[PDB]
Amino acid sequence: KETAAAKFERQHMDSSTSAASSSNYCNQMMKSRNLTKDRCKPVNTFVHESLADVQAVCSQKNVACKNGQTNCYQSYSTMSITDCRETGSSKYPNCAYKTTQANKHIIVACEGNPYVPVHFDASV
Repeated sequence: KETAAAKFERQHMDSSTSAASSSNYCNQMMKSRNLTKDRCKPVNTFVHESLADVQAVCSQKNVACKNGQTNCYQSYSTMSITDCRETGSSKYPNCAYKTTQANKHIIVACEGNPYVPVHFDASV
């Protein structure tokens, strides 16, 4: 099956753009990344950085994840991110999202060898 690392890339990485450029970004990306196939995923974050810079976070500041696990890491720098959140008009299969662009630190959970991001925990 798809690996956890690959799933993180598909769900969260967008190195092809520096920022969301229109209100439609989330609608397009949630659909194109297959995140709305079975249900409307309610929230998701895309990161507009190189993959290597995001993978490097696994070597940065160790912190507790929101659920208490201790394999989370916070980026030293802020990163360009886009938050996608379902709107009130969203109704499967026509899932609809609000796009918000921001520059925040990211918190990811890492696993494996090589030790890589597998879960997006939070932005702060």
